[PDB]
Amino acid sequence: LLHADTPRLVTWDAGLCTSFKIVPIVPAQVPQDVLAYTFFTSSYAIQSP
Amino acid sequence: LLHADTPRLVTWDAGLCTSFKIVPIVPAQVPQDVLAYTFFTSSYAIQSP
Repeated sequence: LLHADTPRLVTWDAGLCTSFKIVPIVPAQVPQDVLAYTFFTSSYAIQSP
Repeated sequence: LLHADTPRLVTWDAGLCTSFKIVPIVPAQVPQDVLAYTFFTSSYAIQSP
């Protein structure tokens, strides 16, 4: 009655506003017997979305 | 004049009467990423012609 815990209302987030993430289940088929590895972006260390 | 070496006329061959042979230049593509190895005869130790 004299002093109730006061709720924490204001909170900040500097990161991304998302709750879903895309994850890999089965790895890529590289290297393979048909498409030469020099084709895939991943072979050049290119960072993908 | 008195005794000349006599030629060796009669000779026998019990093997195959052929002078040409088929040879491998570049090995087979087995195993591979498409045809499962269980397809090729060579995977069952079958002797081929």
